[PDB]
Amino acid sequence: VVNEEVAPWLDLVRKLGVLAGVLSDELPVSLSVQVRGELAAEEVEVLRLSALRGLFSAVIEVTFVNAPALAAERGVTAEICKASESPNHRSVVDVRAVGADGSV
Amino acid sequence: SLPVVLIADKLAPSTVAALGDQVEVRWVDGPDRDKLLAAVPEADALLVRSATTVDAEVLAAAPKLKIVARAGVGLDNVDVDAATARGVLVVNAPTSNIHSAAEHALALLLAASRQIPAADASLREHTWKRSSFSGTEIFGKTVGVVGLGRIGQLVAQRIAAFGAYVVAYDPYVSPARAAQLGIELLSLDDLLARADFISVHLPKTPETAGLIDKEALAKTKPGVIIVNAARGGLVDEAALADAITGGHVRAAGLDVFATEPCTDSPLFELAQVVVTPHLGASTAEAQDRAGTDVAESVRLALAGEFVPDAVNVGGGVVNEEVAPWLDLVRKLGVLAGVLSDELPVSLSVQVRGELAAEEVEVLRLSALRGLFSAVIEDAVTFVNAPALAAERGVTAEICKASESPNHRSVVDVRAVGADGSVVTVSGTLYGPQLSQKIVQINGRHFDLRAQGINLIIHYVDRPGALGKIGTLLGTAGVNIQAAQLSEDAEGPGATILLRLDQDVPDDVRTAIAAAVDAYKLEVVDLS
Amino acid sequence: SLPVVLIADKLAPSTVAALGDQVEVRWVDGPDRDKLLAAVPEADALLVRSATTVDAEVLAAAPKLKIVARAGVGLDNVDVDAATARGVLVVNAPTSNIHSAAEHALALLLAASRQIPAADASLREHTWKRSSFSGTEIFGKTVGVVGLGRIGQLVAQRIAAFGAYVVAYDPYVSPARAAQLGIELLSLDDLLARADFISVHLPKTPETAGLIDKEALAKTKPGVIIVNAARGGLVDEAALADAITGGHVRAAGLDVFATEPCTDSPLFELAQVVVTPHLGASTAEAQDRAGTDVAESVRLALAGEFVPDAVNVGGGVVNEEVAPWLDLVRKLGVLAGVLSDELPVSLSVQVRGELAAEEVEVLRLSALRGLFSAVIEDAVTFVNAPALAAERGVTAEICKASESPNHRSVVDVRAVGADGSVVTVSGTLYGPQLSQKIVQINGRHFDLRAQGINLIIHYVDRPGALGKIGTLLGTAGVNIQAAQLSEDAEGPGATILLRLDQDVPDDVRTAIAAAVDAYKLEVVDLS
Repeated sequence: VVNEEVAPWLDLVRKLGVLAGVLSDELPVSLSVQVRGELAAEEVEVLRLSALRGLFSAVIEVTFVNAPALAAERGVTAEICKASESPNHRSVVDVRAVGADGSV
Repeated sequence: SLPVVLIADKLAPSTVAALGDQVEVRWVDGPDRDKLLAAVPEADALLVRSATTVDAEVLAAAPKLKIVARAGVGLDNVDVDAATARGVLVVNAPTSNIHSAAEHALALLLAASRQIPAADASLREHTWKRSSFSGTEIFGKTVGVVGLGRIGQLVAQRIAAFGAYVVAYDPYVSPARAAQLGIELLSLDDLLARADFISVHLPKTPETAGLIDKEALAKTKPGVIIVNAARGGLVDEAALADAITGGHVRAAGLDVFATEPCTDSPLFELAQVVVTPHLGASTAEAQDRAGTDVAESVRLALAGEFVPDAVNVGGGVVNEEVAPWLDLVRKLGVLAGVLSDELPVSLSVQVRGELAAEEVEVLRLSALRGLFSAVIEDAVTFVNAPALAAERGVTAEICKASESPNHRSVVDVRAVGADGSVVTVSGTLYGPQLSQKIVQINGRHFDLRAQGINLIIHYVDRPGALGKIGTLLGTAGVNIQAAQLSEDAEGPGATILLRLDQDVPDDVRTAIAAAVDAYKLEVVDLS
Repeated sequence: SLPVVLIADKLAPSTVAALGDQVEVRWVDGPDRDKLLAAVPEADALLVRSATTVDAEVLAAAPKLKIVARAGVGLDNVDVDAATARGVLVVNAPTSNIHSAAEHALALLLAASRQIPAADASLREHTWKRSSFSGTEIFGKTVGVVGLGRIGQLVAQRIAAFGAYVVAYDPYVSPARAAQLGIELLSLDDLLARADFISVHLPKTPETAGLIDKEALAKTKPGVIIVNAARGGLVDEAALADAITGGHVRAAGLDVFATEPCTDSPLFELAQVVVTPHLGASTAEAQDRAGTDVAESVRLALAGEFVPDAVNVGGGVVNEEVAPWLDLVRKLGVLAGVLSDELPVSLSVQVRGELAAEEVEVLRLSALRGLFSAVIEDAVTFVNAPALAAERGVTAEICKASESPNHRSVVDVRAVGADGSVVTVSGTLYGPQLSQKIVQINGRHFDLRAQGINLIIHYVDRPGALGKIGTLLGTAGVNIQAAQLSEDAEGPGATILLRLDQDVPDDVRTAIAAAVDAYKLEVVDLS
């Protein structure tokens, strides 16, 4: 069960992955999803899947158990972090894409 | 161990008797630097007039100083920033000169209408030139009061008993307050057109400086008598001389000069202009009151009580959590006032989220300080809310809510109009540096630095408007640092706010207004 | 010799501990007449709840009585006229039930939306009829508050946290006050059209009685739930039943009845109508507060201090010179309110001539009492000005002047609008009988009894207007006792005021308005 607090973020975090991908010059070698604030008390694994899926749609002609194997075979490692501490927003999700050349 | 109150200028023990028997009062020759610096280390309070300068050197040398009290209205001789910087409460006596100044304005108006000095001079030269003089009668005439603060109000009251009709210009008094005074509020242009006498009662702010220039003088009624016992320069000195010489304004009275000491004004060569060396408060009664006022402020302050006449913030007065919010909230007040069509009758300050757990009454005062900046002089930070409410007709309240919708803390300033309309502006602070951010205006959200010159436009012609505006601005050489724009949720309108690196010349503002068919165009400096 | 405080109803010593140790507190069985009458001769103060009747007999029997205090809101059991007649201060606890009443309105709204009683009954009959019920959700809905006094304000605050949008109807709250509350002020018609829920919070005055009749019920939204925990009859009981039965209003909640005790209402035969036997204040907390409130009022009163919660005037409270002016000035407030386009933001009371030498602050309260009569219940004479200002947004001031232009004394009431417009009405007293006279309205002078039914018309079509009006009135059978009329000094308008022997039917008012092309037509009873 995706928690009621988490469900509404799925689509947002997908769009963040879309954005991070299109805004990346090269295909990223890594994707990092950082959950901060109140949301960080929830189960948010599924937000990593959403990001990745946003990342890859913005690049490839993509489902939820599809994307981790697609990511692997495109050499994109993912990562998810959770921290209660958010400096401004009550809850915020950051999607970070790093390219082969070290660009962010 | 009795607290030490050091008096560094000429204030009599009797003048300062409001201090209890619970203090040790000492005197020093303040103007003598060596004496002062030797006496101040032991001082818990320092009272001063105008002759002693309370700079950083003095403050650094006074390790237990809790209050600097200036027995007067001006704060030129006190570095209020340094005092705040070291947690020292600064106080003045803000209403101590009001009757003496009002009376002096009237003195100058009568002295000019009836040529008292010249006449006195003729008799002083042992001749009788009665046939030469011709005065002007006040009864039945219209008197324009430019600025309706406390003093302008007293002048209107006194002049009204002469049978004069009183009109006033002051965008910073509510219409209901003016109506309670029985005074008709007018545009400046209309006051100029109507007034047989003009008395100026503005503070000096760049909003105010040289307000009555040649353009203005030319709109007045032929035969006007004009008095300025307010601030040097409110009436352009050279333009006055021109208008006096040309005959259009019959007479004037001045107590204050663009720069003083003033000994070389051309106005001094004109008989029809009565002049006095800044005497408006030169009265035993006003100097005594300045002292007894400030003696009471110092008592309250030493009694850990609340100090209405405070000018700044110093001491426990404010938490570390709250302190950084003061300046942001001041800027929200400025903004809510600029975005308003007319003076709101009140400000509602809503404090939401984490900040709501704090003691935040001072934030209500910040908002008001911001709203009224155009009639407040820079040094002052705090203003007396009850006095503001009674004098100008505007109030403020604070409301707290546990929840802030988005940011962990937000402050919303609601400026409410007499007709029940509302203008809302919000800010937060966040980050290691606690940068001040404007985050909402009237239901539109964004994130813009609360700083610099900001241009705000409400307008109706939408397509290509961004291009038109940015192109006009950039042709004028104006850099656009940041921007926020959105089409109204309901209606034909749209709005945009831009941070610029400089002000916008009037012609270009006119061009922009024309280009996008603006109904509101404002430029506000949030620094 | 310690002052005697007699408690004649069930108030605990602890409830009344706010009385000092400087009084002797005794108890009596108030409802027992013999006991009461035997105990009261020694009483300096008398506290009572609802069970003891404080009539003239009681008062005549209590020669040193200074205060009658009612621990509650109603004054039905006290003859306030007789008490005033004998110089006895009467006090109540005017805000003691506000939270319990607000909570009960909410209780009734929820109980009706979710059919709590019926549902509880089904389970009480040992059956499970879950499928039968269908409730109504408050979130996102519009809630109409009819009357925005203190309690209506609390209800709006509580209901707003349910995510409901709040609108209100109250001609007696300023637009700026409503905007500070974040509430949209509406015409009654517009509230009716928009509201999914209606909560009534009016006082009972003939301005108010049966406000929501069949005509009104028919304007509401299909599916409305309507609550009245205010006053019996505000919503027409039979019209409600009709609308409930017909289905148009889904549910209702009532705590009060056109007449109570009520045991036979048809509404009691309707499941979709939740009913409670006037329980709004039936709370230990509200009864305790009523007591501690009134215990403090009695302390202040015995301390020769000022009694905010006073309901009338008694004792030194007012000079013999001033006393007769109270009722005149109340009538000036009524008049200034009627002649105003909307609620003034303030009243300026000017006292001029001989009366100016008197202590006349109470006159400021009279004016306000008059202005607000439509939302004040008859027994009350004094109202709490600070509370009125905070609750409804209207203030009053007094100004004195030595000179009255014509009469030896005159009082002018200036009603000032938020836009700075002003309505002025003046009266005097003179003569062996001190007859009350209205002597000015808006710069027009005359001499008319301040009494009876007065019709006031501002109108634009002038020639033969006197004939048209007097002919319509006299065809309706209406006698015209006195009259004052004049053509405006500037403009096409004219005005007339007439004292009539009866009210004017609506159709004839419509006819008169039509006949002279009126822009304002009002009928006010000044008795």
